[PDB]
Amino acid sequence: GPEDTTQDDDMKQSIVKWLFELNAKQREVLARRFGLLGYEAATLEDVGREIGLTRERVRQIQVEGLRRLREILQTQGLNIEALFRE
Repeated sequence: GPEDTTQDDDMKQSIVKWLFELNAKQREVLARRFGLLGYEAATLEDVGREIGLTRERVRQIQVEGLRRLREILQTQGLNIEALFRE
């Protein structure tokens, strides 16, 4: 239907809109820890280095994001659980 209309691991594309909502971090942090949107799923250390930030930044910003991230998805009939549903 809306922005997403591809509810898979590709649903990360709708989370790409989350970048224009809260910041680019919430876009990249999920994708980098899950390996979505052509990103590479790595450890907190590896993913942190990839963006030039601390391990916490990728992990924990993602972790806190998981709560808010539902808001944009639920309004579109999308589920955040699909991002980690591998």
